[PDB]
Amino acid sequence: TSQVRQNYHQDSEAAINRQINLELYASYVYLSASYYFDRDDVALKNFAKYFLHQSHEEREHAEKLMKLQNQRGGRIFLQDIKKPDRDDWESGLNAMEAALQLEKNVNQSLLELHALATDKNDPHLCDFIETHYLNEQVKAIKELGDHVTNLRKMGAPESGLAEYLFDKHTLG
Amino acid sequence: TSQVRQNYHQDSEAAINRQINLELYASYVYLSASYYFDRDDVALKNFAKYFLHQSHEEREHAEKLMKLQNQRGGRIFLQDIKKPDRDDWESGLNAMEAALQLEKNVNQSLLELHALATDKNDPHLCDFIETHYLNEQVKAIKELGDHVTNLRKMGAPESGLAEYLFDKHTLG
Amino acid sequence: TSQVRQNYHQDSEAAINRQINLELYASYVYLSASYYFDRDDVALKNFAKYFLHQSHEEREHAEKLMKLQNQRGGRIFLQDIKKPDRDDWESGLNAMEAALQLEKNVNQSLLELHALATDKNDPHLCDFIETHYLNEQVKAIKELGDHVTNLRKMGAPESGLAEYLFDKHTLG
Amino acid sequence: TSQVRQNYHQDSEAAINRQINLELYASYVYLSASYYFDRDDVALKNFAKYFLHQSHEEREHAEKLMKLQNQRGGRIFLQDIKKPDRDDWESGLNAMEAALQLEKNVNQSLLELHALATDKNDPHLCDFIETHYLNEQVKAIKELGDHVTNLRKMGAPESGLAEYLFDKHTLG
Ligand SMILES: [Mg+2]
Ligand SMILES: [Mg+2]
Ligand SMILES: [Mg+2]
Ligand SMILES: [Mg+2]
Ligand SMILES: [Mg+2]
Ligand SMILES: [Mg+2]
Ligand SMILES: [Mg+2]
Ligand SMILES: [Mg+2]
Ligand SMILES: [Mg+2]
Ligand SMILES: [Mg+2]
Ligand SMILES: [Mg+2]
Ligand SMILES: [Mg+2]
Ligand SMILES: [Mg+2]
Ligand code: NA
Ligand code: NA
Ligand code: NA
Ligand code: NA
Ligand code: NA
Ligand code: NA
Ligand code: NA
Ligand code: NA
Ligand code: NA
Ligand code: NA
Ligand code: NA
Ligand code: NA
Ligand code: NA
Ligand code: NA
Ligand code: NA
Ligand code: NA
Ligand SMILES: [Pd+2]
Ligand SMILES: [Pd+2]
Ligand SMILES: [Pd+2]
Ligand SMILES: [Pd+2]
Ligand SMILES: [Pd+2]
Repeated sequence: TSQVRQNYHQDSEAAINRQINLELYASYVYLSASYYFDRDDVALKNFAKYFLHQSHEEREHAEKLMKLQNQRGGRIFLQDIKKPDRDDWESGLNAMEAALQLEKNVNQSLLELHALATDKNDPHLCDFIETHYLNEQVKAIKELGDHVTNLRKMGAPESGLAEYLFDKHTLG
Repeated sequence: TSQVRQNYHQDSEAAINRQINLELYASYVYLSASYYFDRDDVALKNFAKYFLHQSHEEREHAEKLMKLQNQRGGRIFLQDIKKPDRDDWESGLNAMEAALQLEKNVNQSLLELHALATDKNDPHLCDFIETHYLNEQVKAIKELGDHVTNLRKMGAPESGLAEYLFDKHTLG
Repeated sequence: TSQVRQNYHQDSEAAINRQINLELYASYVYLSASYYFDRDDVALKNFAKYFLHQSHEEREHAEKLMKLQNQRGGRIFLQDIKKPDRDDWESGLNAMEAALQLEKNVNQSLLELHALATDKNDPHLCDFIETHYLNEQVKAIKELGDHVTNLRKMGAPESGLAEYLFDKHTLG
Repeated sequence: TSQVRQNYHQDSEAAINRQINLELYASYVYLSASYYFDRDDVALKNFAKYFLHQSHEEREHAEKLMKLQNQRGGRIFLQDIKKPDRDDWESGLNAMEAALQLEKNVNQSLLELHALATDKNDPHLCDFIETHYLNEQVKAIKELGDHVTNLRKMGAPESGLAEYLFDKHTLG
């Protein structure tokens, strides 16, 4: 047993390793989406910048969970980072819709993690999830919902003018 | 009844007074350890500085609980601050190991306090403990574990050179 | 065919996608090594910082290859990022030796990539590899060789004092 | 024989004179396109500014090749600069498509020049072409491809609103 370990359930330790993988997976999805918009036949540079920034944020999310695992005396076990579900993201609207679904899936995993921490009476882990993850997810989901709404109302994806102007005025 | 008191159980009030005493006791333990390293036959000035800083932090922890007691309309009842369990702390490694055990004991008391606040449906007290105490304890326990590990790997306590160099490079 | 594509062989396009995966894999290896040294029973913070910096550099290497793929009109195809070969990296010396082998493996892949670009008469791709990758690898391999040599001469891994002092004086 | 000449084939000397003419021709094409957009019945000032900047860059490309010819001991022989193939460039999209084709034609000439320098074992000339010309062409072709894509997706050339807004938001 680690000399620092206290009130840290083996199920919580395992769930944190699963969350680390999911954050790394989300980083990879956003990296894929970013360079789709860097293609010469897509060419929306602020969509590319937006998703690249999101990718780097997810890597930070993963590193903070790795730090937490060691802080509590658990042991990090890494797994393969699966490739994203699409190679071609179709349009600015479709990528925003995919990102919305991704962030809701990550949120559901964090809510299940919080339920486990609550069931195992781990208030430090509960506070960690609430402080660093839950409102971040609520803000991300709201922002992506806003983006999807605007793109739809502007006429995307059929209007290439809509995605061009959204790229300039909202993401620029 | 205090005019400010609301949703503050008498058991919580009593548990806060017990925690105040424990924080003051921890301040006293660290004060004792600090001046052990100021002895002419020990003479590790950065161990002394490190433990003195920890002593002053524990006094701040106690004062914040005294403030909380009054904020919620409870009444502070102080008890004797017991002297530390050792007069002679033996070595830098032994003192670090004692500090690790002390911080884990304080953490266990805070976890029992949080369980009580949860059982009495006191979300303000739960948040107070989480925000100001629980991660502070996790960070302190991790730091002390790190220190113990390094001292052991360097050859302490048998190597006086190890404790000298740790004093200079980690605590300096 | 992409409207920008010129003198860019399909074999080169495929080899660039394989190199993207290898750079991402190297980023993951270094991330794993970094947080091993953040464990409370290892506790070498400058080893952790050094490998984390290397991890972020490899992600930059991968992103630059993704940019190149799009610049030349190829299409990015991502694959799973395999988990590193170790969960436990044993010691500072063993991790440095693993990093040395990793960087030599990445270098060999880049040399095979340059041979392909030479065979397909792609001077832009040759120059890209030479300018941004080949000397970076030579410098990384030399630095890691230097680190391995010093750790061995100091008495690592058996001397925990050696790894402690190397952490402070070379990586700090 | 020039006192500075060393490892500089007469075929390379001739090919450099041909490249000088092609760079000057490209400068002239871009100058023509620039002032088309300055016409009162076209009136897209940022298209005009963009192509004028490209024109001045091509003149710099030509001057650097003239410097190289003298550095290596070859002798500059100038030829007529042919007028561009169009007087009327039709639209912003059509001019961008013409510029894309021009830059790909210049790139093909540079690749043939590099093949000659490789065949004559002239590594200084190879490095000169790679360092100062080949990535410049790849970046120019990618940028023009991006511009063509955006104009097409926005509805150009039939939408005068598309070219107006592209002039303001991408070229402004
Ligand atoms: Mg995340
Ligand atoms: Mg698969
Ligand atoms: Mg918050
Ligand atoms: Mg305290
Ligand atoms: Mg007594
Ligand atoms: Mg907090
Ligand atoms: Mg690399
Ligand atoms: Mg496997
Ligand atoms: Mg070469
Ligand atoms: Mg170089
Ligand atoms: Mg040119
Ligand atoms: Mg004529
Ligand atoms: Mg260059
Ligand atoms: Na435990
Ligand atoms: Na357990
Ligand atoms: Na937040
Ligand atoms: Na908020
Ligand atoms: Na009450
Ligand atoms: Na009560
Ligand atoms: Na804290
Ligand atoms: Na923390
Ligand atoms: Na090609
Ligand atoms: Na091909
Ligand atoms: Na370099
Ligand atoms: Na060098
Ligand atoms: Na010669
Ligand atoms: Na000759
Ligand atoms: Na360049
Ligand atoms: Na570039
Ligand atoms: Pd359980
Ligand atoms: Pd009660
Ligand atoms: Pd030293
Ligand atoms: Pd071939
Ligand atoms: Pd010849």
